[PDB]
Amino acid sequence: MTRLLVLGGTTEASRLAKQDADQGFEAVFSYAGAQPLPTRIGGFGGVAGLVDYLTREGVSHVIDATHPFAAQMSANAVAACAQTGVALCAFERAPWTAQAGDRWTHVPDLAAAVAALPQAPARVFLAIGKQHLRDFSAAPQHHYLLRLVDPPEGPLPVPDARAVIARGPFTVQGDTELLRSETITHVVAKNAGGAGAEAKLIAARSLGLPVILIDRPAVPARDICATLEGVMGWLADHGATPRGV
Repeated sequence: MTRLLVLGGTTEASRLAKQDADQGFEAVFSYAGAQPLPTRIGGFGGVAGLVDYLTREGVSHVIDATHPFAAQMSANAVAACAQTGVALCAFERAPWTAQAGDRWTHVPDLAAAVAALPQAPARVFLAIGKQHLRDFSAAPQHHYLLRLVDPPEGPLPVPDARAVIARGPFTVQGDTELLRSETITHVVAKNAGGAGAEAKLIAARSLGLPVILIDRPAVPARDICATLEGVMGWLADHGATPRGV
């Protein structure tokens, strides 16, 4: 009978994990690099790799609730599950939709984001965390602003840079103050994030400022579950059951 693997790295996953435990499913949870489920922390050694693991563990269903800018995992699951005949929903929160007063532009990747900043010097919230910040040195004439969950640990990759320290979950109040005091002119964001990720967008709207929005990476087709309720429905439809059935 049933045995689920949940690929995590998101709060949607964390929330899915509490359900599965609570309802008494047999499920393992998978970080790369606590949860209320047994937890596996490595990677799998590419595709198959995963196939080997899906086989030896006797996994019936996989839920890819990984981050949405973490595509190589998500696609590896697709292959491994396709080649293995193991079911697979993907629990992704639906990407953000613009609305009156937003002033958004869209770009494929980080590279395109850097290319879309203006010539004239600007003051630019890089709400990317995190990594590949290095890439914006390509436009050095801007005053950038960063939010890192850590201390810098070494200097700042970009010339005119001010960091700050990101506790979370962020809040419209906070993010608006932050942007206003820092006289931010543009925001750069990925189209992803749980928690109070959307606060910065709202604050940008409050102050009438543009966002450059990095669209999610391309990933092969797979059943998509946009909520928890759906995921659990999907699980029922595909014959999954808690302990005891």
